[PDB]
Amino acid sequence: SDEEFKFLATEAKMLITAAERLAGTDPELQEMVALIKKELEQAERTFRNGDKSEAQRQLEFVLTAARAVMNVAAAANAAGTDPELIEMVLRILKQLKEAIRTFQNGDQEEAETQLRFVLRAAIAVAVVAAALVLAGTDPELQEMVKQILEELKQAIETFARGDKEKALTQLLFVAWAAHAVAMIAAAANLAGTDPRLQQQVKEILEKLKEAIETFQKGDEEQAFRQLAEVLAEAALVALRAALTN
Amino acid sequence: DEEFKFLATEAKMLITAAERLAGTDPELQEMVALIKKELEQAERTFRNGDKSEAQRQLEFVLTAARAVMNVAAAANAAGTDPELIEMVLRILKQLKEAIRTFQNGDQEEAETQLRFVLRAAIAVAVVAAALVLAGTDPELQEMVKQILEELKQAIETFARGDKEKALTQLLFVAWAAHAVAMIAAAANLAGTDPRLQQQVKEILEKLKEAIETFQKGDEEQAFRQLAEVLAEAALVALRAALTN
Repeated sequence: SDEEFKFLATEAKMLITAAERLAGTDPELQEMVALIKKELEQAERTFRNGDKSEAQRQLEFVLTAARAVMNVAAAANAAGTDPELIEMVLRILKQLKEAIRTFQNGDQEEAETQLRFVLRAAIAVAVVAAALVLAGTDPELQEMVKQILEELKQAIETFARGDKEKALTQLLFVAWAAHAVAMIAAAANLAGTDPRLQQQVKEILEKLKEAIETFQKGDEEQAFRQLAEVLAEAALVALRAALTN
Repeated sequence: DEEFKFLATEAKMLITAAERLAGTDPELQEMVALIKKELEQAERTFRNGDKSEAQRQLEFVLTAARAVMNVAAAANAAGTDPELIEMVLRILKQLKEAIRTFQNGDQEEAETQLRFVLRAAIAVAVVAAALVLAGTDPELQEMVKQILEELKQAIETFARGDKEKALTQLLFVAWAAHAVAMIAAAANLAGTDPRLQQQVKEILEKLKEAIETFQKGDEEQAFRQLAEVLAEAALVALRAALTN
């Protein structure tokens, strides 16, 4: 599709420009962005003279990577000097560069699989990092982000051991749970002195603690249902607090 | 299959959160229940039929669930604003046609329709969020409702068959409404801080220029300026949040 290709490359170039600005002076980040910008050029040349279908796959792959380096650049900014998050970023960066190298050397299905995981991990570390920021000085919210980060550490080691689906599922849990923490920390600031809104936020927070613990206990169907509900309720209460003033 | 179980797990969460965000709205609940139905059939076909058809059917359901989650979010954030309500119902309508196209059989046309609907669903939710973060700011509310007009232009361009021009326009809508949201959140976090306020003002002026350039038809340059603005809005929203 010649007009669809132009559209996907437009998005890829936006993500790449933004990632490069977000990456600032970080060498690993700048290197990944530069590597991916070069890969977009290779998809465009392939489009300009070669096989449109090969360019399309090349380009769809560049798009996933650019999404991932965008998320990793955001995490690295938000994380500042937190050593655990910096260790995570560096690991995701390592995996993404290996994804690209594997893709360049022609085994595209195995690198596309790797890239899927990298993107989820990059989304996970970005919302964890943003949740740390929003939790501010609140120890209960910090303690929860600390657990959720540890679950993220486990997912990467789990993937390296070959249980891809379990690790991916664990990234999915990590992304939603740290997103709820962000929402809940936002809600408790948007509620102020209002005692109804504070109580409503506390109850939801208790539902997150329950869902995190169910997941750690291994009943995943129930824990995922609780998390999805928490997210909707945290959203609804954050919206309601925003509107009372 | 390992991928299929993880895909149904993601679709389930999106469907579960969309039900709660639907509340008692019947049009949104109709949409949720309808996508939940297709998820079950997908899982019934993986259970008692061909697994290859179930996974193409599940990947469609999963995009539908992301879309319906976005629109239900947007419907909540719209409150009683008549432009946004109207946009939401228009995307709900388009989403229903897409599902109905897939349920009949033209799966490739369902998928290209659904790809578009998911973008409009994303764009209308960020407009909605940005309108809330805009609060009582008249400058920001103008821009947001400006961006929503761009959004309405896209849906009709697409309904006329110029599919890729319209996709480019939603893309612009989403990054621009997103940038407004970031600038608004950063202004709220900065309080009265002299420098942070000046820095937010600078970014707003570059966002208006990007919008202006896009309206002139210089897409390549507007996309560059917008991608730049979004990174700069984000860095400044972080330094502000790291203050208060």
